[PDB]
Amino acid sequence: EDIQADATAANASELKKALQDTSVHTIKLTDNITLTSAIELTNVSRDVTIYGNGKYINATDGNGGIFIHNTKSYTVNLTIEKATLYNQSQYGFVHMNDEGTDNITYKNITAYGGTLVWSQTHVGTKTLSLEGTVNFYSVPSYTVGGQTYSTDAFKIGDTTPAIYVSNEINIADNANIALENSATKIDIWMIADIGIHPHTTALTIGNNATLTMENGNNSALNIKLDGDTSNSFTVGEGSTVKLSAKVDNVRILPYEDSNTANVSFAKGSDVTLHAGTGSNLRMGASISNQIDFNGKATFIKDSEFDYYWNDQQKTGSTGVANFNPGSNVLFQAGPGASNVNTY
Amino acid sequence: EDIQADATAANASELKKALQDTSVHTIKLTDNITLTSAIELTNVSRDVTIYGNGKYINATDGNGGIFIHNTKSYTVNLTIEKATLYNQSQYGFVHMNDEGTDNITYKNITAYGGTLVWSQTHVGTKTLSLEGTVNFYSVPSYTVGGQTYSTDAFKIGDTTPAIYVSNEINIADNANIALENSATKIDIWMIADIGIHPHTTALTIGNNATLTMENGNNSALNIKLDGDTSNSFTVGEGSTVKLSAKVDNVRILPYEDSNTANVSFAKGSDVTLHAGTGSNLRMGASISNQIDFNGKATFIKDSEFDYYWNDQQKTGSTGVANFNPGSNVLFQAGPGASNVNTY
Repeated sequence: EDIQADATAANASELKKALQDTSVHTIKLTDNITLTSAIELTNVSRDVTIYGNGKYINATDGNGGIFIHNTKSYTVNLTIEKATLYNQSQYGFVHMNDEGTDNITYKNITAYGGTLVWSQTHVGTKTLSLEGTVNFYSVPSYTVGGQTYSTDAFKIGDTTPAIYVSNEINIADNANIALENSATKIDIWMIADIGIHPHTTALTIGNNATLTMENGNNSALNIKLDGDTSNSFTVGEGSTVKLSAKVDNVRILPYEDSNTANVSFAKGSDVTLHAGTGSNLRMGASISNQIDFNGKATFIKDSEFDYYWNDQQKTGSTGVANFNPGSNVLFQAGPGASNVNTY
Repeated sequence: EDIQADATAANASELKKALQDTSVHTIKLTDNITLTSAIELTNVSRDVTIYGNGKYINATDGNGGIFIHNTKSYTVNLTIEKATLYNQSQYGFVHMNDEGTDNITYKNITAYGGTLVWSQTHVGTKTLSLEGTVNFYSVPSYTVGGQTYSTDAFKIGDTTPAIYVSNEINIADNANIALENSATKIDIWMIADIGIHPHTTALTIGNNATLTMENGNNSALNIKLDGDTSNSFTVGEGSTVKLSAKVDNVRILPYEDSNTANVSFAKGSDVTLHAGTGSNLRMGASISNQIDFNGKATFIKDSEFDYYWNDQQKTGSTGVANFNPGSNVLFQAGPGASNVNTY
């Protein structure tokens, strides 16, 4: 049954006012919205959900659609559901700065942009959680409302992310997540190296969920984890993951030393990784690199440098693979390649 | 330079007398010897080396050539070097019974037989050590001295070993060991389940050594370890191992529970395992099953039951593979097969 939203928004001004009002916890879009300026949140804590109501929001500003920049005592729990989100900004539709705790949730969202979600990586705790059907399109441009808009992407010495979130990316139970990349080099890039937040990265997939990032025609890397202290990539029970990339599917090589790295696939999961010239799993944490297999896994390799010897590469000295009941692992590679190698 | 042997032996009688004399520690063969009765050692400790002097010993008796059956306080350190040894007995050329500690050493030995070395597995500590060039031929018959002799092989519910030694088989540094099997089902079978000896099996290969047991046309298993408490197969630095079998290369499935199993390949080693229908490594110890990779390893699978899903099978729940610097592992298998599976 139904409930009344705290505000409605039919344009940019009403959306801004509702989002900046601390008394407003729910916002229903009553029309498609074009944001010509980023809606800023600063010196403020907010718990708020935007009910998209099948509408779109097209953010055309250089800072994004929603630009959060709080100091360390503020917390923003921002949810956007049932909407299409477009953004031109190199800092994504949701743009997160500074030491505030920012917890973004997308549910039933279709998103277009170059860089689609972006957070600073040297300051506060930044998380992105994904529910229901979420379809990310990293594109060079998009067309909406009769007009065409070029995207932009955050750059680091020739390298660009589609999703750039520091500490956590969570995919909920039963979610179905897809990212189709035709504009950026790394699908998912998480850095957590210095700052008040834990220096930790985790891409966590829940149960009966799917993640599909079939970008072997475009992306260099599907997942890059750069957590100073620890790095985890975990797939829950009965979940299905399919990743393809030109170089590595999962790259965990933190600049730094004194780090751990963990990859775990739970019972009933089905994981397929396809790499072109690099590795399905390239792990170089200094303390330990651990893979826990509980399910079905298929690693495919066609043939820090962009080429490798092996499906799994421990480029940072020393690896451990655990095989528990339910485990069923197959490595496929071309002539002269190895399946597990150390560097 | 030269030394005087304590005895010479030119026939069966002189060999028997020298072997049974506790004052004799070295014996030089001065002619080929045919043993029509097994030379027994009982109620006696002996430290003795037979210097074969390029001669042969053909043991035709049902109990073997040398039959050791001591109680627990006696110890036999028996070495045979630079000789060809033939045996008709199902209990091998050297036949070891009861609770005595028996340590056999072969150096520069060529051996023909069905079962070539055999020890009881429920009593004393039984070891076989191998130095220099040792060539084992498990054959249905042999011809020597103008006559032809049929071999016999120890049987256990349809299954026969070429080498059946309870606790240790040691291959020394720089040794080159080969076993060509055309008469028995299991190349090397070690059982240590009950009794006063430790319930442990270990096939230990030293450094810069080789083991070649290319019997994919004949043998079911290359190595079967059945130690109640622990089971190890270790290959030392810079050593080369090539094994081929119809079913499993290494099978470690002790009947029993509360056991560990360890397979380790040291740095610079080169290990190639080729299995037909079973696994390169079939490990089912109850506590733990651990593989340490430090070198180059190639596992080949063409396609307790005789067929498997996987190059490595943990049929006893739970496995761990460690990959250390120098590790370079490749699994090869046919369509529908896995590389690591659990049962």
